[PDB]
Amino acid sequence: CPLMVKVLDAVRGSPAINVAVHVFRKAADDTWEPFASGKTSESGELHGLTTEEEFVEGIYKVEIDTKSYWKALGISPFHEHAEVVFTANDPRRYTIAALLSPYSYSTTAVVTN
Amino acid sequence: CPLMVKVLDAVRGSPAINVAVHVFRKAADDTWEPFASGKTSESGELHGLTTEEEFVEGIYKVEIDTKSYWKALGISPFHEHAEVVFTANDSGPRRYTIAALLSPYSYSTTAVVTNP
Amino acid sequence: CPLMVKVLDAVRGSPAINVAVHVFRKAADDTWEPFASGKTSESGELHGLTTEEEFVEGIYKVEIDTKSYWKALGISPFHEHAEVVFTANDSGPRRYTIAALLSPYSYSTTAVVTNP
Amino acid sequence: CPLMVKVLDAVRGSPAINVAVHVFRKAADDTWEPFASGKTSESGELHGLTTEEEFVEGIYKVEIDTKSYWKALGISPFHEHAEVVFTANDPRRYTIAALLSPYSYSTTAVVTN
Ligand SMILES: O=c1cc(-c2ccc(O)c(O)c2)oc2cc(O)cc(O)c12
Ligand SMILES: O=c1cc(-c2ccc(O)c(O)c2)oc2cc(O)cc(O)c12
Repeated sequence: CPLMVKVLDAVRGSPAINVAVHVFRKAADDTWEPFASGKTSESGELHGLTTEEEFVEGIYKVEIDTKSYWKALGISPFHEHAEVVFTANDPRRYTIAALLSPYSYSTTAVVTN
Repeated sequence: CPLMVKVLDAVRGSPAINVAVHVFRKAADDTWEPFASGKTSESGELHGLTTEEEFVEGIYKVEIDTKSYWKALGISPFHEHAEVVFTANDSGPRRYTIAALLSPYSYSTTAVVTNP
Repeated sequence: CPLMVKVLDAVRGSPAINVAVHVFRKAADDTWEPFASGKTSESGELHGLTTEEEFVEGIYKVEIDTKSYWKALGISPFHEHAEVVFTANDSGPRRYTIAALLSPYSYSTTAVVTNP
Repeated sequence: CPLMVKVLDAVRGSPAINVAVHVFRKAADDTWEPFASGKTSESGELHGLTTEEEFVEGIYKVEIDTKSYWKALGISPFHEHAEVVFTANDPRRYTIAALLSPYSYSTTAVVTN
């Protein structure tokens, strides 16, 4: 699991469950092509998005559908989504973590091994 | 002004100065159009991006060039940029302050929305 | 003023108004002494806590009464308060802005330190 | 493991390793008595601080020695430490997470089950 996503809910102090996540890779023509996607689990994690062979150096975007999550809870949100854009470079494992509030979010990368 | 951007450096505990900011607005055909741009001042603030009549309802994107900032300081950061996407003025005009707090492998963004 | 406190509400995307703030200074005998206090204004800011001559070197604690704020809004928050502890003016006088960003089960605090 | 602590480093995008953590419980005389302590592991986690029998309702403080961590890395820090104070109330498990920068930190509680 070279790439993992973890989402937390700052309002309820819990994992953010069933949040849609989309991963894109930047293409030569500079547009974003879909690469992988999923929903966070009960623990607010999304595993299995990709593999070591597949996850080559490049620029990647992770898009988290924050707005649907807040809508689900009946709380007005500010952001359309939360977007994280990064260069992967060459034995690393990437965890993209996000902490969510209706009017704020924080994202962090934990890069290890 | 109805849109202001404020950037802070969590490493040095200072305003993040001379940070490029680009604003886009989603067009009818679903493309992003250039709306405004500028750089943060000595205070880490960017004022004067737009006006009340220009800043109509829509979906707006604020892209903060975090990578260039960190690189200029000798640091190779994780993120390409910090992007904030939002619907504006849906319920009538408001004043928006977009704040970003920057670290090399993390950032937080917050909106303060007030009623003119 | 050399010490200012700014509080924001991450839920409502607004300044956190009428938030009690208490400041203490570590005494010679290692006890915390009352230094100053106040409440955040409509802008979420608290000014006028102290003066340049009063605000000498030392270790300072700023306790923000987050619990009362959330409770007044109907929310039972995780934290009792948000506490910020820091050495001040160790290298000569500085201006300190202590910022807090509040959510019911989370908070962030940041210091902006500038040279008068 | 009713109580767990997780610390991350926002500068290096990594777990915050070997960070000292102290847990206190508020006593009737209103002072803090030491309850438990440890250092974060390689994964930036501290487990085994307490047990279900032991971890009764009360007000607890978790103190993270952020300043020593930054000193270890040669980076000037603002805070003396990061303090998290909370009421535990009654089948919960508590994870206290902290994200560290030299001039800023964020803490979040993930409370589950
Ligand atoms: O100093 C300011 C600091 C912040 C701020 C504080 C914490 C954050 O985690 C964040 O993402 C932004 O937000 C502000 C928002 C303001 O309207 C004015 C300010 O001076 C600040
Ligand atoms: O990677 C983790 C990252 C975070 C986290 C992420 C962002 C924050 O602003 C914060 O304050 C904590 O919280 C976690 C919380 C967990 O329970 C497990 C984890 O692995 C993480």
